[PDB]
Amino acid sequence: NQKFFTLSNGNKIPAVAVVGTGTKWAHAEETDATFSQELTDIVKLSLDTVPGIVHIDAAEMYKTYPELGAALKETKKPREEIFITDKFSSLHKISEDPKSALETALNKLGVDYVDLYLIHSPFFDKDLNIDLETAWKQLEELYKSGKAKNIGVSNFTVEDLKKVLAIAEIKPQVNQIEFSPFLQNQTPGIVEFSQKNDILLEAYSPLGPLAKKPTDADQQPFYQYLKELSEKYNKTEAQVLLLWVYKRGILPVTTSAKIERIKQAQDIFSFDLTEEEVKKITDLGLQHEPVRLWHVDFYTKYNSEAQK
Repeated sequence: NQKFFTLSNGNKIPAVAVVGTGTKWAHAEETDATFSQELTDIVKLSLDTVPGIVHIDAAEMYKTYPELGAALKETKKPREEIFITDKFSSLHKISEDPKSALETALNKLGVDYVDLYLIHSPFFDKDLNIDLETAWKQLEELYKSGKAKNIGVSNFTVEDLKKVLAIAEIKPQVNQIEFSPFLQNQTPGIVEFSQKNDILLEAYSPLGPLAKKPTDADQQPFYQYLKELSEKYNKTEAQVLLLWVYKRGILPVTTSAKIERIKQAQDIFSFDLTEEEVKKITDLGLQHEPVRLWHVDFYTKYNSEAQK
């Protein structure tokens, strides 16, 4: 049975996002230009077949609205069984401001609102004629007008959150960060700070440790224990890790090309980790050095604090 997080505003969000539109298969030189049928297909198949409320992770920056649009139009999934996260591209300017970006997203997506709208990065493009304060106020209006049912940020440091909390009429509900066993603090003290201020974390690329397991794999305690738990529960290693993210009070955001893994992702609440299994994953993960796949140029300097 599906599990949800309760945001600070009372709204429910599916506790795993199993469908992402960040990753494309397009057979061309300029992949930025080419529609990916194989992406609309995997998304539409997800929507059609994945049980319960299906949480999609989109962003302006992915430039895959048409693909997601095509699948949304063609799906027999009704709109209220889809949870659509979308992200204003603040790092690489595509639209002037959040309101223009969301307007353009709704047009292309064929929907009237998104269920969550995030400011994608605190490092505002120098070409944007808006700063974070103004950016947030726009999201506050989109929220009020119901075009964004929930609002938050992504890749924000404690500092970035304070700037926003300092001017916030509507408290940001979500901070989407890179989080996994091998990067347990994207930026110094973010997890503890976010959870103490009732800001829900999502974890992007939580499956990093399983991206390409090391050569000396089942010598490494992290990988031995993870394997151990996969057999105990008769689940995939991925499912264990996704569930661990959840058990940490964080909403894991994952994607696959393979409908099996997506369905497995949705089905992580077919099982449960004990307190000590979670602590041990946490612990054995923390012995690993930081593995950061995202906002690398900005946050590499924070690596010394990521695996505390």
